[PDB]
Amino acid sequence: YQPTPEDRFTFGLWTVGWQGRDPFGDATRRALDPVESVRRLAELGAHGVTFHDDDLIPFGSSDSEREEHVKRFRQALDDTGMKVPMATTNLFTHPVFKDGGFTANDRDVRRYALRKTIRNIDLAVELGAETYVAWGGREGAESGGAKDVRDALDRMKEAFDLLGEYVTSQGYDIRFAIEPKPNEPRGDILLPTVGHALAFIERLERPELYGVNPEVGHEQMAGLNFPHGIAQALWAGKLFHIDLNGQNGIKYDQDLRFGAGDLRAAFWLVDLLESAGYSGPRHFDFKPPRTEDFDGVWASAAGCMRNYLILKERAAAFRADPEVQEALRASRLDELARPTAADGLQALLDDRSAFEEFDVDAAAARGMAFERLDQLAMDHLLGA
Amino acid sequence: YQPTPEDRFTFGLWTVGWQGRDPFGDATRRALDPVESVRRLAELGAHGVTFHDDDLIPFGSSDSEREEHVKRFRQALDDTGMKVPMATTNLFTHPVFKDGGFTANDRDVRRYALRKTIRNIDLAVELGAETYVAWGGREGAESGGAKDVRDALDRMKEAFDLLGEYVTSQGYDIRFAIEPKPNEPRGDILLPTVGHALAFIERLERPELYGVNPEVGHEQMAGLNFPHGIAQALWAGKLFHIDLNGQNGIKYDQDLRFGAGDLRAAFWLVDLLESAGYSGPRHFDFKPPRTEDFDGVWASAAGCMRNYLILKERAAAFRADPEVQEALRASRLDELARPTAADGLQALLDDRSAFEEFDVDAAAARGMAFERLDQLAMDHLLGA
Amino acid sequence: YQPTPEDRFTFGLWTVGWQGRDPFGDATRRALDPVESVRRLAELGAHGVTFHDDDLIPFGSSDSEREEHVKRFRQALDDTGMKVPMATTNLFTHPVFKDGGFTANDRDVRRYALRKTIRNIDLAVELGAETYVAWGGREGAESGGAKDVRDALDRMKEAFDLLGEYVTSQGYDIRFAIEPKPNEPRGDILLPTVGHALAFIERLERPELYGVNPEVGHEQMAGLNFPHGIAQALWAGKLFHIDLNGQNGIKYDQDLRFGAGDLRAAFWLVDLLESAGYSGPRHFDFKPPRTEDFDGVWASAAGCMRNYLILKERAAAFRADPEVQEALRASRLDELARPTAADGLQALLDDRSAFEEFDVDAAAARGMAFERLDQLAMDHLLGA
Amino acid sequence: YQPTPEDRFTFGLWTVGWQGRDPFGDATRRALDPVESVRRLAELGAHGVTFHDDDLIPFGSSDSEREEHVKRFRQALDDTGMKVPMATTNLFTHPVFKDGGFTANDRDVRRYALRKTIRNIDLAVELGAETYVAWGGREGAESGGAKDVRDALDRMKEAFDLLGEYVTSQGYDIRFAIEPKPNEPRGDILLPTVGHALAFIERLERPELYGVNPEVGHEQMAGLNFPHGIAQALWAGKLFHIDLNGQNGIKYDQDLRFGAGDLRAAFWLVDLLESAGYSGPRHFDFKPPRTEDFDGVWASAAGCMRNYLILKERAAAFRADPEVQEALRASRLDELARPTAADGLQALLDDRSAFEEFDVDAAAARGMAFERLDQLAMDHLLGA
Ligand SMILES: OC[C@H]1O[C@H](O)[C@H](O)[C@@H](O)[C@@H]1O
Ligand SMILES: OC[C@H]1O[C@H](O)[C@H](O)[C@@H](O)[C@@H]1O
Ligand SMILES: OC[C@H]1O[C@H](O)[C@H](O)[C@@H](O)[C@@H]1O
Ligand SMILES: OC[C@H]1O[C@H](O)[C@H](O)[C@@H](O)[C@@H]1O
Ligand SMILES: [Mn+2]
Ligand SMILES: [Mn+2]
Ligand SMILES: [Mn+2]
Ligand SMILES: [Mn+2]
Ligand SMILES: [Mn+2]
Ligand SMILES: [Mn+2]
Ligand SMILES: [Mn+2]
Ligand SMILES: [Mn+2]
Repeated sequence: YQPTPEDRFTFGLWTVGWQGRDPFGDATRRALDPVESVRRLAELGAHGVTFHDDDLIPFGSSDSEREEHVKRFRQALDDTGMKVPMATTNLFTHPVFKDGGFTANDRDVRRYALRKTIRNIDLAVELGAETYVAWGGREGAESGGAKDVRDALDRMKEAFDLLGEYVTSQGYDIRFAIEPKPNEPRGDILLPTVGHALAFIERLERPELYGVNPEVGHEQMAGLNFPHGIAQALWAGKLFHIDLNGQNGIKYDQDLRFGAGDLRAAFWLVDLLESAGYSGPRHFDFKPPRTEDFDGVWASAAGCMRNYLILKERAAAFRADPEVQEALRASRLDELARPTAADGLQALLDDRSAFEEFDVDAAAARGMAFERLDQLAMDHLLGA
Repeated sequence: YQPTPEDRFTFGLWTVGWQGRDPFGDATRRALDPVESVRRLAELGAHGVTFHDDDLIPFGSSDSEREEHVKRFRQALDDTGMKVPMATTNLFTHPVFKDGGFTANDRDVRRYALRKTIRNIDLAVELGAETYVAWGGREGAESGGAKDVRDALDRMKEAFDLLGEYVTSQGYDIRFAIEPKPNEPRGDILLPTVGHALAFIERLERPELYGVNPEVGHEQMAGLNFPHGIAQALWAGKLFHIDLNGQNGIKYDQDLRFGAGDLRAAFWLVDLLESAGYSGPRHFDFKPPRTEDFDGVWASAAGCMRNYLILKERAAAFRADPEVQEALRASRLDELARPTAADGLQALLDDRSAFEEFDVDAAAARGMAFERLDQLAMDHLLGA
Repeated sequence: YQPTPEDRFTFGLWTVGWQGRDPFGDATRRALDPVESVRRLAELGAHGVTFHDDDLIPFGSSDSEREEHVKRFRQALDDTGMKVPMATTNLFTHPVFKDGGFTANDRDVRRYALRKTIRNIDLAVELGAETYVAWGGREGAESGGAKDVRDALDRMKEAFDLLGEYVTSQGYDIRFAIEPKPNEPRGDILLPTVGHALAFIERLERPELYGVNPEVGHEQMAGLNFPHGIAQALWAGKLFHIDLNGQNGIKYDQDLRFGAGDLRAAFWLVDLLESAGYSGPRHFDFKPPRTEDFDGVWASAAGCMRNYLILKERAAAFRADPEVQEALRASRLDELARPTAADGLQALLDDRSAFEEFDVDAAAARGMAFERLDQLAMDHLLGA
Repeated sequence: YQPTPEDRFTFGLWTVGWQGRDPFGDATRRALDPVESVRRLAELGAHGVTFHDDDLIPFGSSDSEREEHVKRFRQALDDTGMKVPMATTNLFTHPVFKDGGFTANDRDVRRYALRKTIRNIDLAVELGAETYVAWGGREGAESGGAKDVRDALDRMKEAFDLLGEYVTSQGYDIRFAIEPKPNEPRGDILLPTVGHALAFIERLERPELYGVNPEVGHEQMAGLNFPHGIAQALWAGKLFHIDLNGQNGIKYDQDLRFGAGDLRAAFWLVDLLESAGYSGPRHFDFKPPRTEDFDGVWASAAGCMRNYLILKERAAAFRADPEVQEALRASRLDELARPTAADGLQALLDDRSAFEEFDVDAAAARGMAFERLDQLAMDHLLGA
């Protein structure tokens, strides 16, 4: 279960670089130089790294400092063969973003947010990024009067449409991925789930430029089934990026290493990514717990990739097992994939086997055999 | 706070008619004749009633029995002036639907589900219904192997497209509203939130024929903010129907009377419906608790309408209060409603006030004044 | 992973016998004769069965019918070697219990509840039961005025004290186990968690007669950590019975087979039961999903036991692995088990190494190595 | 609704003094001098203030700095008439506490935690505090192997027993209150609810010295009913302190002002505190949202007290309304308060009206009238 760069495992600089400050706690680790993170990740078998603007270039840097920070990072990438497939903007840390970036009630802050994003898009393209993530973690409210959501969505659409006009004006090939989260740090966040983000994208001027960046833990903070939401994103053709981690239920955003939290959900996720031929980076957005020293940071990062590769092996074994394939037929997964009425509406209306002569009791008596199928899945997951 | 039929309050026959059977309990009330429910609701000031097929006509009825049941119900409507603005199909009670209707793995069950729906659409139109709700409460899974979600969504789209071809072929004016719910009775339900249902509708062949029917409690079973989701539905032009009730958090579907559960959320909901000029029925999907006798059933139904009218008065008083209007300006709700960059992209890029000369510290220091605004809202809600 | 009766696996008659009625659904299976359930469970390797009064003897039975039902069940036990280690009273199904049994507002219902319990205690003792479970599923409220909780707890204490006086008066060896659940079917249930039940027991007249019967899914319906609560019960000496099943988070009570739901929590649970030498029955309180026919019922029951035995093997391998034992020392689990201040208070107060000369920075810099330990645990669970 | 110091409203220095740093955000406000907070709170009508050690004296202060900080705070108290009814130790911010204080796996950290607590107990007594709160926010785990919970509870008991021996040795009148929280910042926190803390206290060497300090939001982060838990604490005689705030469901700890979040729960809470004659401080543990400037901080604090006084008035009006008193009798709240069997066990066993001649159908048919009672409660809350 040794990763190599051809598994396309990627990590945010902010993941391994998290210093361990939490709502109730000071930092437990020193800050990492991005160069060290690139080196250590490469050595673990990662393929690439991702960044917010402010992770690579300290906020408020001079042009000379900006150039120096980028030069050093570029050297580390050259030294290791690491890629930068994705970048993003920090529109949440600085106090000016306390009511949002794109949907801030103050118009001047909205304009600033757009300008800060556009500056970093240019940098992302320079570094070879194919995807630009937007996480509107400050977009939302704690109270009902504070944010008229229809006006906020107008602002959000205006922002995304301006960024799509910008990338089109420059001829860039980069696409956007909107990352949903239901709450935290705002009491409620706008576009709180994969569904809401998909729906919003369809109202943009150039929808083809936008997809989603779903995170395991974020959909689980609403008690939703993450594999199901990923299936709907894939169905829509919108899975442009993914954040892999773990989460134990409905609580604060834990960002556990991938495989921790809901292990069975992790199994079904990998099964779906691999069966669907998802071709994007397997990106980890996780925090090594603050209990850990640096050795533990790298152990946690390595465990992300290990767990993905173990799950990949088990899921593949499940699907290739002739006994599973029989069980799938016994549970009529083959019939689920057939059209209901390829014969057309009038044929269905005239088909007496569909209503007047349908034996509902006989059809109701047929067991679905899902428990046997699921115990096969359990036995494969556990290697039993 | 006395309702009259011109408040457009409506109730499902299954609401007041719930006999009180729960996962762990037998019925505590006798079944109601739909005629009695129409009469009693009319007397309380309701405007109309809604029905599943199987609430009005017992499942398996002969054609003569069907005609008799409809004749009696039509007489009650004529006697009272009650309307039937919405109908729906029961695709969840009968054991044949144990794995779904439209997304059942068995193809024969999918076809049957469509035929049962189309029969009831014809009846709904006969009774004057403008909206047809679909609640896919059996569409989903308890286990990961049982349901390939992409194939299930293909089936779901096929079903909805066939029903849209049917209503178009008949020249009916009726529209569809998809009702999301995240879980219960299935471990996870497909299209689990307002967002997912909105996104799915955009992939239908005739999207204009479909909207959502969001329920207060259902979005709250995912810990989501119901007013926010209603705002996104209104933003999309998709709020075709609404189910009003109460819910205490993330748990089984309680279906409390409206106003119970999250009272502040109820306030913000009414504020939004009324400010947006929502013109559909104020439909209650609630269960009088099984502790209640029939007197308590009608008291609970009356309380639904009372609470809506009290909230309406308080919300209107909030928005009309000059002190609130001042507070709204102090919190920059007026600026949220202004375009970010009506000057256009190039003008924003060239505007040094948006970046190079933006005083981020000064903008960060400006308080949003949201707590004062929210205490005004509290004082108006409580009549303090 | 083949169970035998010496693993002490037990099942409620209501588990495998669940007909599949849910809030929104009719039965999908026929009722089982208890004799058939005893036979089929025995054949799967179960050790025993448990019952509510009303599962073994239909409610309202004559004395002759009662005797016949018990005679047939006794013959099945004799035929198979099955035991009956636990029984319980149904104080939730009948409409008379709509506001509770022991804490019903109506005094006559409280008295009836006690008399129905005492009748079944006598039967439980006749059948050899060592434990009598009380699940107060109707004790609680949907609304704040309906139940004065302090008066309800007085009533609950009075009930339990009367049942303890009864068993003492008869010389029975049976003990009570109170089963917590946080909600469902009541909006909130009294004694909603293991903690609340433990605390309540300490106020009973004969606390030694009462423990807890924690259920995996019930503590997970409050988002709590089930292994932690079981550890507190074991710490208190109060783990008199356990209900094993699965649950996917904060939602309605799913009662999945054991191993489903939170698999990692299941692993840590088995590790704790086995390490602590828990000697009670491994009782499953699960519902075979209503999608299943009878074949699937028995497959689901078999999977309960299989998953326990796989987890037992993996947990034992974890604890016996010298690499894990090293990792445990590296994370200072050995120091957690040492007394903080066996030297006593004055010695601690005078110990300058504990404060004045404690190097807090050096102690803060030491990583806990928990991620490496947890990846060892993951690798053992998965057999990697 | 103007508070005066005789309503006994108190605030933590850390509440109004919160600078607005969150998991994803820098501070939005400058630090407050405790003297300014005392002054501003006094002016709003507060009665007192509470503190962690490290809020009053910066961590690592010299003895001269410690004396100066305490002298200035004492002058502010003298200038205003403010009291200090409660104090607490910060055992969570400093990195040395990353795995806990009292239950840290490192024994040296446990000893340090005790010494830091005992130093502050002496200071609390000097300042007149009657209650000392312990919040074990770092006691717990993110992973199953990291913390053997039975050994951690042994350590926790040892710590609390040593602190009780200390206060007894000094002749202090101060008592302890343990504050539960279910998670955050640890993945799961030990003693996660009011129930678990009550149960644990009964195993201490001097239980009479310990009670609970329940927080509105903390029990709501487990989806529990806060009024119910407060009723159990009052029933046990253990409500030694309370933290008042708001929370919107199962999510991160919001610490909204009191009255925000679950408003109906706030109403039932005040009703219970006032009806039970709770005599402790009405302490607010809230965070003015980081959107706010200092003006908004004081507005938020004022709103805490206003909302309590509005709820107090409405609850009192409810209980004094003859129509409510009639409704309470109609719902048999008077019978709930009567003993079930003051006649004794043998009399109940011989009472044929309790079983053999009990008309269960007649008792089941009697409605509880809870909806009418609850609509009265709603109408009183809203002043309708
Ligand atoms: O910018 C996108 C990233 O930003 C932040 O670090 C969020 O916490 C993380 O979930 C997100 O993936
Ligand atoms: O058909 C739509 C209706 O069906 C059922 O009764 C559902 O429980 C309810 O939420 C839904 O509104
Ligand atoms: O009587 C105790 C048993 O009763 C019921 O069937 C409950 O649903 C179950 O959780 C409980 O274990
Ligand atoms: O010390 C007790 C106090 O400490 C912290 O500030 C906690 O966050 C708060 O809930 C608690 O009341
Ligand atoms: Mn996250
Ligand atoms: Mn992320
Ligand atoms: Mn509902
Ligand atoms: Mn509904
Ligand atoms: Mn259960
Ligand atoms: Mn159980
Ligand atoms: Mn809190
Ligand atoms: Mn607190």
